[PDB]
Amino acid sequence: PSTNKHLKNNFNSLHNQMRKMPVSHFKEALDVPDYSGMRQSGFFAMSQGFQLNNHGYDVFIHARRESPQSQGKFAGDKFHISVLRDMVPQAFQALSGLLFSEDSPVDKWKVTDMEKVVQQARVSLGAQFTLYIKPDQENSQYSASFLHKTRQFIECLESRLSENGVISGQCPESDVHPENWKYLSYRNELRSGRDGGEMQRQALREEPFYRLMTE
Repeated sequence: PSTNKHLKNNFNSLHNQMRKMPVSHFKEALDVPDYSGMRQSGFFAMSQGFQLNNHGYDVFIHARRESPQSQGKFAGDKFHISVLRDMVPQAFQALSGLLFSEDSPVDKWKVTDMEKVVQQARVSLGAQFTLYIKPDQENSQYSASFLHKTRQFIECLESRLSENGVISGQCPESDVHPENWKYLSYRNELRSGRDGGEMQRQALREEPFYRLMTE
């Protein structure tokens, strides 16, 4: 059973299992680079077990856990965080403790390097952070506990940004999000494109992963 099919077949059950779990705690990493430090990554740097680099092919600074915590194969689920462009450094500082946390469910993420930007309004005026999520089990299926941890993490990011006074940016038309998410948005890259549209958004709202994160 594919990752997506497994979620679809067990939706209500997973949904009910998640509802009984306790608050997820994320120990915040203190010795972490600030936005400027991230840009200093170059060809290689390490921090809190995350390999860092910003050497060149794209407009982002990359972060990947050396010892991954999710053993399944990537199934396309990813999030974006949109804030005012000039607030990216502040937003990064507000979220670094969580992004580098030894308890974070995100093994891989990226943030736009504002100095490398050309005319990519999509990831500069919005969607400046990208979070990759992958099934935790070796069999590539999501466990209810991991889904809960992931939803709790995303809600933690939302709380942290609001608590720091960050203002939302331009949400990518390729993504979908409930009214209560002011900065976060979602899309599955295996079943959607970076080019938004009402058709795509209506299709994304039925993704079982998205439904488990919002309903």
